[PDB]
Amino acid sequence: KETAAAKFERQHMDSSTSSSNYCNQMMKSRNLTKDRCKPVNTFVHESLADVQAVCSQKNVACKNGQTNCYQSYSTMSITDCRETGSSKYPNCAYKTTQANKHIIVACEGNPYVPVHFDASV
Repeated sequence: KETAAAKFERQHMDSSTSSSNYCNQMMKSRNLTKDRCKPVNTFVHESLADVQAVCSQKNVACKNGQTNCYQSYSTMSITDCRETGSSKYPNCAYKTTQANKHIIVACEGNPYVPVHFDASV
């Protein structure tokens, strides 16, 4: 039934790609529209190793006040998925926006790996 690290990979990792229909396909294929249309989500187009490496990079405060968040030293290729107004469950519609920004992830466990995508700056 998935571990926290595995869930992060399913919800936020897409190393395969470096379209306008991307989010519609991805949000559905990654099961992010089963219980409802997940409002917003971010996919990272970098290797798993490079993202896991962020856990040893810049320590920053998490949006929730916890101290286990880390910001990438280099910018990363990411895709932001935001639900449109016309989007009505179960036909979830999203706007695909590409960008190159630094990512902030929360890390936990042994091995210390990403378990939550906190923000992109």
